[PDB]
Amino acid sequence: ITGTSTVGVGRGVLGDQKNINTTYSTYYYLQDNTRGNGIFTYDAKYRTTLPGSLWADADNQFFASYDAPAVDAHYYAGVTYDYYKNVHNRLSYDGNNAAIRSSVHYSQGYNNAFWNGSQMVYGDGDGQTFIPLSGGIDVVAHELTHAVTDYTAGLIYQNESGAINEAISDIFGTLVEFYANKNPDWEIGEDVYTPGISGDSLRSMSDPAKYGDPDHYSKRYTGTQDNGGVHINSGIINKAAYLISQGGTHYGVSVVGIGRDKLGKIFYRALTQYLTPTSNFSQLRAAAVQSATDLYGSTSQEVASVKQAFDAVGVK
Ligand SMILES: CC(C)C[C@H](NP(=O)(O)CNC(=O)OCc1ccccc1)C(=O)NCCCN
Ligand SMILES: [Ca+2]
Ligand SMILES: [Ca+2]
Ligand SMILES: [Ca+2]
Ligand SMILES: [Ca+2]
Ligand SMILES: [Zn+2]
Repeated sequence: ITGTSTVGVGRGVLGDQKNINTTYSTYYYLQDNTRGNGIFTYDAKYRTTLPGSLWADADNQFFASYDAPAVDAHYYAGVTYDYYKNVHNRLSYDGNNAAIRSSVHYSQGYNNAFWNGSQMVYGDGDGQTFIPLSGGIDVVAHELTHAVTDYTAGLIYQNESGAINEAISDIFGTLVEFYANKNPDWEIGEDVYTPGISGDSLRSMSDPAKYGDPDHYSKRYTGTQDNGGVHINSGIINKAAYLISQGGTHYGVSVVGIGRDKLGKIFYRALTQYLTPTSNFSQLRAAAVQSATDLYGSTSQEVASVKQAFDAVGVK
């Protein structure tokens, strides 16, 4: 909407106060004009028709329980925008400052979030398995990263290409979580998962097997559930990424860690310069090796560590 840029205040899903960029024109709207061609947050009103209505508020204060998922979807989309721009020189998901749109309060009891080809969508959860999913910065960044992937490598959402697609979203979701630097970890979704159980998460990148996901190619799933295991076999790549950054010895193979920033540079370059819609795990290894070679040199520790990490998870 046309209006003037304003700054509102509210509380997110976890009860934390934050400022949010809004737009005033009769109402205050969740429309942040400070980033690209805007970040826009919508109310889906417990229904499944998208996007719903651009979020309107009478007083620019967002402290109602119903407001909390919108506050966080809007704010964390801004953080994710900032990460891609400041760290990777990428302007929004399409590289040309496309408007970023999210809808919250999608459906009833909806234990998921997704990119629908055009926008992000967040359930409220059922209160037992999930609370409103925009409360997780790693979740928000996971969803926006699906848009980045779709505009770049275009990884098809099934089998190995789809597991790479998933891992890319978990990797950058985690790197955004570290960028914001509030309780960062290598776990996925911990801030919104199972409010009655402490210390768990939906997936672990440091130890995928903690939740039954493979940490070695010899343990890959090859059935048909979950689009051929896209959220399962992602553990193999998540583990490789974790090892590149943090190091370790895994199934007897030692990996020298090179840190998160270099992990992010290598995988961003692989995603945007070398991967294609049908890339498999072996082709990802080659893409990451070439990316590290471009950035750091063929004789570098960074290249050597990429090779050891993929060796450690059984990907040649
Ligand atoms: C990070 C977690 C919290 C959420 C994540 N959701 P996602 O991967 O983005 C689910 N996207 C998905 O299916 O895209 C396919 C698709 C394409 C076009 C239109 C619609 C959909 C996930 O890991 N879901 C697994 C189940 C959670 N109960
Ligand atoms: Ca209000
Ligand atoms: Ca965390
Ligand atoms: Ca996390
Ligand atoms: Ca929990
Ligand atoms: Zn995903």
